[PDB]
Amino acid sequence: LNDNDPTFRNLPFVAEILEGTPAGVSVYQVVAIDLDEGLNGLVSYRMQVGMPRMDFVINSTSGVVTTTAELDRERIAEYQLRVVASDAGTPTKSSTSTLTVRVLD
Ligand SMILES: [Ca+2]
Repeated sequence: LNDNDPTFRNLPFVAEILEGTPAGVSVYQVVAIDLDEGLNGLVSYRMQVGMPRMDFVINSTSGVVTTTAELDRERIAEYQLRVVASDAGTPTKSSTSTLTVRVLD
């Protein structure tokens, strides 16, 4: 059955990114691994907050994180992006860790 929750290999992480970094920049690629077999160890990625106006998206397959707007320290200085890594197990197992982004002046 579904023994193992996915385990993050590269979260938590604090990224510093220069303000003026435009929309459409892939800033990171999250990796979580699941020891379980087949469907029980196929990992998918989402943000914890379903909020549709975030300045970052994560691709559910690749775990690639991309800007959706120009970063501006005067607008948001720090993002704590909670990433959920889930397996496709019949009971779904998941882990959450934070990609923190600090916008440098
Ligand atoms: Ca699993």
